[PDB]
Amino acid sequence: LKCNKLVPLFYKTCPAGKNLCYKMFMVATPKVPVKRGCIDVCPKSSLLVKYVCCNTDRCN
Repeated sequence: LKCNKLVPLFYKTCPAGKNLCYKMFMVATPKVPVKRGCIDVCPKSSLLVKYVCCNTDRCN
């Protein structure tokens, strides 16, 4: 299981069971996140925190 890499060129890998590709950014910047890797359970978004996570191969 691997997920998109912060850069739209390569991708990161995820341990067995982790098929959620997470992308962490500040709600203020929707399409300009700072990190994108693998997650198995997405955290909780708040006033200034947004973790996007999808359960597929390379989906963040």
